[PDB]
Amino acid sequence: MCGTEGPNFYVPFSNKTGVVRSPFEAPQYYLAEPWQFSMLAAYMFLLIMLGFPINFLTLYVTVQHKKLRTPLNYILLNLAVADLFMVFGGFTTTLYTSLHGYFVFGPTGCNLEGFFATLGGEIALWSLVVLAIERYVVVCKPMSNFRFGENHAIMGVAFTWVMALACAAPPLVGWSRYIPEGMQCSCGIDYYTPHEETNNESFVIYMFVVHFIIPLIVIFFCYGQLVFTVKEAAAQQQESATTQKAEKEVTRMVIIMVIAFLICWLPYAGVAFYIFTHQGSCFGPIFMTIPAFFAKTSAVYNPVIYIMMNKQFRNCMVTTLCCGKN
Ligand SMILES: *[C@@H]1O[C@H](CO)[C@@H](O[C@@H]2O[C@H](CO)[C@@H](O[C@@H]3O[C@H](CO[C@H]4O[C@H](CO)[C@@H](O)[C@H](O)[C@@H]4O)[C@@H](O)[C@H](O[C@H]4O[C@H](CO)[C@@H](O)[C@H](O)[C@@H]4O)[C@@H]3O)[C@H](O)[C@H]2NC(C)=O)[C@H](O)[C@H]1NC(C)=O
Ligand SMILES: CC(C)[C@H](C(=O)N1CCC2(CC1)Oc1ccccc1O2)c1ccccc1
Ligand SMILES: CCCCCCCCO[C@@H]1O[C@H](CO)[C@@H](O)[C@H](O)[C@H]1O
Ligand SMILES: CCCCCCCCO[C@@H]1O[C@H](CO)[C@@H](O)[C@H](O)[C@H]1O
Ligand SMILES: CCCCCCCCO[C@@H]1O[C@H](CO)[C@@H](O)[C@H](O)[C@H]1O
Ligand SMILES: CCCCCCCCO[C@@H]1O[C@H](CO)[C@@H](O)[C@H](O)[C@H]1O
Ligand SMILES: *C(=O)CCCCCCCCCCCCCCC
Repeated sequence: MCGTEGPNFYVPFSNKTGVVRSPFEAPQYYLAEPWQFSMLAAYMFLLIMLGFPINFLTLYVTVQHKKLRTPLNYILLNLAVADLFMVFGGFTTTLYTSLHGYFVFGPTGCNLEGFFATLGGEIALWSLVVLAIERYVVVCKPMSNFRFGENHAIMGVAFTWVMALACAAPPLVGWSRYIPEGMQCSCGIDYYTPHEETNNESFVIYMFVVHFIIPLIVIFFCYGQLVFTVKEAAAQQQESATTQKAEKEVTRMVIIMVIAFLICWLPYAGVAFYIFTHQGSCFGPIFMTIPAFFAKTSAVYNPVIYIMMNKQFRNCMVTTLCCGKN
């Protein structure tokens, strides 16, 4: 008997003591000490203080510099919006609920936070995928007579919205469900409960295949062929020191991006491999949600990697932060 079941929630704590309470009604201080909820609050505060400026500044600097408004950069703006969904839909709400020690907005707010937090994270996920596909098309030139235009970049953005809705919306209609997860202060997809009435098992498989395996294969294929194409072309121009420098930094950046993607991706795979095997034992509120606890940080380091390290964005932000000088 691992936890306590109830309508619209699963508390990862046995009720044999009788101390369990609804995560919508009363604080869950048997799951964790109050200071650990405070540390959860401090972590959300860290993510808000670092996440909102970086992502809002990305939207703001784009308004001040014409050179940034390239179609290849539209997907990076879509990434910055998605992170803001995570920052205001998820991190802000969770900071507030954390300090109460339970999800005070009830099951209705659970679907709101769940949707928008899941939507924001999903849009970011597919934006990284779409950027990889866009860069692969532009460099490797797989189509004979193709030019990447404004119309094409818009489809890529809309495509993320469709994919993110494909994951964040079914839990509201009847396929899986949103419940308080971990310490019960935030809400998300329910892969902790084999809820037959919403076919949780089929949604977890669909999530694992479409939104967890496909994004990885695409990112690895696109960036692989790109580094292959770039290293192939540079080999024909070894007389050019700059071409070799460009090839080196492109390879280094692709590695950083792919490593970063794996840092958010592998925890969910290690924890799941601890569900395919080692399935019997109960999982504390921390363990099932260790991957989530660190995947939230993507709202900070993804704009650092994909935007802050972009050569044009960087100088423009310095100019904007410095009131036009330097
Ligand atoms: C996890 O485990 C705990 C412990 O079992 C559960 O908490 C119990 O929840 C039940 C509700 O299902 C509570 O029972 C109800 O208590 C009400 C309040 O009683 C208090 O006040 C009276 C004086 O009025 C005291 O004598 C008593 O000791 C209590 O302190 C009662 O009003 C309810 O009675 C009504 O319903 C019953 C049917 O259950 C009828 O027979 C009555 O006539 C009346 O209509 C009822 O007795 C119980 O008090 C809770 N216990 C504790 C320790 O909190 C969790 O709900 C459980 N599940 C989770 C968390 O999901
Ligand atoms: C963006 C999130 C909404 C998105 C997610 O929250 N998840 C992935 C699928 C999910 C549930 C959680 O389903 C799985 C099945 C087996 C192993 C791991 C699994 O993760 C996600 C997080 C990190 C990386 C990619 C996507
Ligand atoms: C931006 C930060 C706002 C924090 C608002 C937190 C308000 C917490 O409010 C407290 O919640 C407790 C339950 O945990 C109650 O028992 C207390 O009576 C109540 O004061
Ligand atoms: C590199 C990938 C970028 C996207 C990472 C998004 C991480 C989102 O993390 C997810 O948040 C959801 C809502 O809080 C929860 O339901 C999930 O448990 C959690 O894994
Ligand atoms: C998902 C795709 C990631 C592509 C990462 C490719 C990393 C290649 O890395 C390169 O491999 C060469 C092999 O000859 C070495 O000689 C180079 O020193 C090294 O930079
Ligand atoms: C050392 C840090 C370990 C942290 C493991 C996860 C602890 C609890 O898990 C967290 O609970 C929160 C409250 O519901 C959720 O909002 C977070 O998504 C979840 O990661
Ligand atoms: C020019 O490029 C920049 C103009 C001068 C800015 C100097 C001030 C930067 C302060 C950033 C660090 C603030 C830390 C606050 C911590 C809460």
